[PDB]
Amino acid sequence: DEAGITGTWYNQLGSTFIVTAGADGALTGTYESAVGNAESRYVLTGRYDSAPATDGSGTALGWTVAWKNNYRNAHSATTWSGQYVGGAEARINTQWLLTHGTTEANAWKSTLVGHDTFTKVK
Amino acid sequence: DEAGITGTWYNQLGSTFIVTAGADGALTGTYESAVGNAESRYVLTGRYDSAPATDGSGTALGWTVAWKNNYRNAHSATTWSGQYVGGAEARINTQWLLTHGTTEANAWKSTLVGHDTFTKVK
Amino acid sequence: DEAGITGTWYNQLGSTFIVTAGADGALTGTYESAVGNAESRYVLTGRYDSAPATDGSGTALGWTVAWKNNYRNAHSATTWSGQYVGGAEARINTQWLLTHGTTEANAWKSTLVGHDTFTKVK
Amino acid sequence: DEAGITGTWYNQLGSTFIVTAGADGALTGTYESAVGNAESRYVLTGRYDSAPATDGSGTALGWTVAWKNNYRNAHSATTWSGQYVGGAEARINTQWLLTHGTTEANAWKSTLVGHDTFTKVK
Ligand SMILES: [Cl-]
Ligand SMILES: [Cl-]
Ligand SMILES: [Cl-]
Ligand SMILES: [Cl-]
Ligand SMILES: [Cl-]
Ligand SMILES: [Cl-]
Ligand SMILES: [Cl-]
Ligand SMILES: [Cl-]
Ligand SMILES: [Cl-]
Ligand SMILES: [Cl-]
Ligand SMILES: [Cl-]
Ligand SMILES: [Cl-]
Ligand SMILES: [Cl-]
Ligand SMILES: [Cl-]
Ligand SMILES: [Cl-]
Ligand SMILES: [Cl-]
Ligand SMILES: [Rh+]
Ligand SMILES: [Rh+]
Ligand SMILES: [Rh+]
Ligand SMILES: [Rh+]
Repeated sequence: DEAGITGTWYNQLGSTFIVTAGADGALTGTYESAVGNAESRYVLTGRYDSAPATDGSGTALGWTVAWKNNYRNAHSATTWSGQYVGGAEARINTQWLLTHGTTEANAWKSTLVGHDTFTKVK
Repeated sequence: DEAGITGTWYNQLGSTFIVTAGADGALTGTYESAVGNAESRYVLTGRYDSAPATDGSGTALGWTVAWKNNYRNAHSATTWSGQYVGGAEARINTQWLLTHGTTEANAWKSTLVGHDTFTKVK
Repeated sequence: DEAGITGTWYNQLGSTFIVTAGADGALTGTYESAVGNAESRYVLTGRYDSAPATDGSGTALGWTVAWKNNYRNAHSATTWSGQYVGGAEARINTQWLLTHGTTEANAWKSTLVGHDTFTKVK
Repeated sequence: DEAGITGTWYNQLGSTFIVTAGADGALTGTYESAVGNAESRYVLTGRYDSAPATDGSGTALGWTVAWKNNYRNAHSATTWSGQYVGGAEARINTQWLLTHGTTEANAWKSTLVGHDTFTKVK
């Protein structure tokens, strides 16, 4: 799945996800969000199962983006957890956690949860 | 917070989290889970806000572990999203998503959610 | 939105969600899951904002199902949290938490997280 | 566990959770949050497994609060999903989803995720 994961992905929000999969299980690339306190590209890093089950199952993976680059700092970090599914319509189905740096008093409202679906098209 | 994040962390389950923070916002190290289908150390990678807010707020961060090493493969990947809080009792408060590689029929039950608290002690 | 919420809903899994909305904000009805350790109808209860914002926003709501009826007991309970969106294609977009009764040793893996979208059609 | 669940609970934020458990699996009561856009008591409803496993496991449960009462309307709703654990130090361990009514453009940032622990004391 190293070949299938590597490339440019887009989600339902119009965000752009460019990633290279290493043979070891490494994930490296850049993320560009279409929404939120974000501008241009952001460094991402993550991991994936380099030897997934051969019974029609998807490939587990995850990656992190800290929302600080040369243009902005949203003092937050998102992690995507999900699986890559190959085939004619390859997808990456994820759920995500967005944690914002806060004081201890505001910790209870520091984390957003959501889900993205990434496709190779559009 | 580069100095404060770098080092060995332990959670409420007795898991061991060893990480090096780069000046750029990079996170690299190894994870050892005390529970689940896991044995010995696993490669982790992640990101953190290298220039957090200076108003008593915590530092946002996240990291990924794919549960495959030389000993086992749980065909799953966990991402931790949360914040680092410094001070006399430094903590890393996280919430996590554990996605298991599954078929499309079993996708609905592929992801576990939970929370860990990491301390420098014990 | 009392009229719009009341009725039969279906999700992406083919589950059936029948609910009555009270003028007070009450939600009552039955749930039938197409997947998992579940059979026939299950009692649901929940709440919704009976006076939502009039600026094109959705109506916040939530409901609980304990997976015990006269046929089975999965020793688990799901809560859906999300919003109702009206219009020609009325939807209920949710995220859910499925907690399974476990021992303290297995608490870390007791909770599933996911998302459902409910429509009036199909 | 009907007797054990029924009563007044408090969480780590100092919120107050008063609930009556029905023999059928029903949960009814009021919630008072110590934080957020909330004031005084709010109606809650939920479900619990009335016949849990007798192997030292906890009792699965869930409840919903829509944050509208006679004093305020935060146009949001929280659902708690978790388990009740009996014994000398009875607890209710939960994870929660807080959905805010939003426009379709802001849907991605509509839901907060967190966790509360409820005890009978303090
Ligand atoms: Cl925006
Ligand atoms: Cl802008
Ligand atoms: Cl295998
Ligand atoms: Cl940087
Ligand atoms: Cl185990
Ligand atoms: Cl073992
Ligand atoms: Cl700042
Ligand atoms: Cl490897
Ligand atoms: Cl099934
Ligand atoms: Cl069956
Ligand atoms: Cl309003
Ligand atoms: Cl019953
Ligand atoms: Cl507040
Ligand atoms: Cl106030
Ligand atoms: Cl049983
Ligand atoms: Cl009301
Ligand atoms: Rh969706
Ligand atoms: Rh906890
Ligand atoms: Rh989806
Ligand atoms: Rh906690």
